[PDB]
Amino acid sequence: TKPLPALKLALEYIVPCMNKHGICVVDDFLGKETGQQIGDEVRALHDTGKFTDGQLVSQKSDSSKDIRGDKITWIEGKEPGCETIGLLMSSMDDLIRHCNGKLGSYKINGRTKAMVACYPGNGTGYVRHVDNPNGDGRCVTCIYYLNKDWDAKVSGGILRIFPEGKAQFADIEPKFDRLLFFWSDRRNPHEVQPAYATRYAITVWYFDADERARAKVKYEKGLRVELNKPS
Ligand SMILES: N#Cc1cnc(-c2nc(CC(=O)N[C@H](C(=O)O)c3ccccc3)cs2)c(O)c1
Ligand SMILES: [Fe+2]
Repeated sequence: TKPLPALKLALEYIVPCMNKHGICVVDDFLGKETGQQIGDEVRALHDTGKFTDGQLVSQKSDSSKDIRGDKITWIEGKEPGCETIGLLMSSMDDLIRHCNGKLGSYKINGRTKAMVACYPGNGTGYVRHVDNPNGDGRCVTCIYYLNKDWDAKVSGGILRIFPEGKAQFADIEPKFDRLLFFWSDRRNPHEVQPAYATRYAITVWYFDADERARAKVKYEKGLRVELNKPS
């Protein structure tokens, strides 16, 4: 068992998969070691109180109906105690780079910072939605899962995706060391089923140069940073 080089994984799997299904799962992305360390950093961020109620971020008014029940924080990847999260990001960035020019007609010129989230279970999740419905510039959603030994049958927390105009849907378990890619626009409405155990995940959104430039000012979610370069 050996690591598939990014270029091969990108061109032989990710590109075809995305252009055909618009949804792509990559298991055993970084291996147990790196995976658990990312879990420790995230869990540490949580214990040291670095998260903020996700509901407060999305909501419009204080009377707005609950959209999400998670806690989050934005990580750039260089902050103290976030080095491994930074490695994750460089890894994601490396794959995207090899894909670039082969994912639809998109020209990916950057990404958002990493949105580290925690779903404290207790029936908390995220209601059905589209990440980028108004052309805010984000073309690909990338999510990395960190939940060691997860049984959706009793803990739930399944990510169910409904590809627009297709006779099928996708049920993604928030499996440890699993990386997920899917178009961020209306093609992928999705919902996070009720969770009953603490659930951690890290999301990065990649920008398309064209759509971003044509983006409305009206639209961290909007901050674009360059892909990481190999140290
Ligand atoms: N499994 C699983 C799983 C599925 N979906 C999601 C998320 N969907 C969104 C929707 C989105 O694109 N943008 C929000 C906005 O428009 O204001 C937003 C962006 C950044 C910070 C606060 C709010 C955010 S997180 C997740 O975290 C995990
Ligand atoms: Fe989402």
